[PDB]
Amino acid sequence: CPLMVKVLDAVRGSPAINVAVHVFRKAADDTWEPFASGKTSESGELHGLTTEEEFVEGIYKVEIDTKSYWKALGISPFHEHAEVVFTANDSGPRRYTIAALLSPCSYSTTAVVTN
Amino acid sequence: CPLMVKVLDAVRGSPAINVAVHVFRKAADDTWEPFASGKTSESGELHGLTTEEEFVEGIYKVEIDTKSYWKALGISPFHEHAEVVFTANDSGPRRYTIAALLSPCSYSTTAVVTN
Amino acid sequence: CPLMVKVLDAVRGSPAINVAVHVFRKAADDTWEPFASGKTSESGELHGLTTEEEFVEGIYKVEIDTKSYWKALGISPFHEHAEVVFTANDSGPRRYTIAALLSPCSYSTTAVVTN
Amino acid sequence: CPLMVKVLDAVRGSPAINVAVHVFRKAADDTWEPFASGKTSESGELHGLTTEEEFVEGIYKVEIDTKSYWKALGISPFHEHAEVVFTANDSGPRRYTIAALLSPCSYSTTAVVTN
Repeated sequence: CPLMVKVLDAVRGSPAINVAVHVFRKAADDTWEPFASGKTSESGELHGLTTEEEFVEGIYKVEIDTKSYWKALGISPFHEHAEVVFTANDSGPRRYTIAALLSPCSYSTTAVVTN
Repeated sequence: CPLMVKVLDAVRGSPAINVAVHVFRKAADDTWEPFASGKTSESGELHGLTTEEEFVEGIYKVEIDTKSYWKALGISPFHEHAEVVFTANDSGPRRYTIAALLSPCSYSTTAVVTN
Repeated sequence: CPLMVKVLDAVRGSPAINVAVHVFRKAADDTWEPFASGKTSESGELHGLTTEEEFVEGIYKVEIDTKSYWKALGISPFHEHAEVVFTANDSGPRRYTIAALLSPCSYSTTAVVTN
Repeated sequence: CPLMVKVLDAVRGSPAINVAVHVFRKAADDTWEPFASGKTSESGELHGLTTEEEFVEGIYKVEIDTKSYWKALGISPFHEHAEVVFTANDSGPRRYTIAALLSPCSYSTTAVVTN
């Protein structure tokens, strides 16, 4: 799979488990079209979102439902969700890992792109 | 001002200057309505986006145009922009500082909220 | 003041108040000599640590006592403290802002340096 | 191995490869005693630092030579190194992953502790 998502919890120092993730692809009319979704596993990872054939160049949005995650833990969060928007390119063969670190009032996201 | 945005550059270790910021509010019909916009100053801060009167309860989106910022420095970054989505003033009026820390392939954002 | 420290809390989305900060300078004999210390104020800032005259070239260490901060909130954190080590004024005098963002199992620190 | 280190590069959006890492254990006299060292691999990971038998409760310091890393890339960095200091506990069986995200003027570190 060319696309992977990894989510970490900065408060408990653990993978963020069972977090909902929705991926969208930008359509010709500039609206967001559902592309793939899933929930993070006990490793805080989400594999098998898509394949090489379907993952063509374009603009993608990864939406992480952080609000429901903090609500489950009884912690009041600031953000409705975390959004990561990027362009996928074919500048050679590549695997994309979208990593996110979550706190109730802060989040960080990083792209790890390897060949 | 109830809403302030502060942007830093993690590569140069300086404020991020002349960064475009657009703010939207979710309308009754569920679409994003333009709320305000501006550019960061020499100190990486954006003040005067709105007033107490105008800044009513609702869901807001702060979009920071990170791509244009990195491209003007010769760097092709990963993200199209950084988006911060939150509910504001749902327990009464508050002052919000949205801070963002930028790297070409990573960003973090934090909220500082005071009564 | 040439040296300023700013500390934020990622869990509460507020400045980190009453956090102890100790600053050390590397001496000729390679040991850490106490340089200054203080606690953050209501705004999470620590000013007046030193003056231009006293803040000469050298390697400095800023130690932020994060453990005591989290323990006073009922949280047992991961780190003993956050340490920031840097060479200062090796290309002439500068003004340094050391910012830190705290979570129980994570922290980030950034430097803002201006001429 | 109960202790692992993972290092990421926020500028290039890749693992930080061939980064030197030194681990120390706090001795009864409060000095830092060398414990283990190595260089990160092509995955930005460092495995096999120690074993269950030798990794007893105590205070450990992980030092990441970030300065040499940025120097190799021709980017001027702020910090001499990144330091992570923590207490290892036997609160049940556990594996520790110390993750770090690097920019020239900023770094973040997180502990991912799983069972």
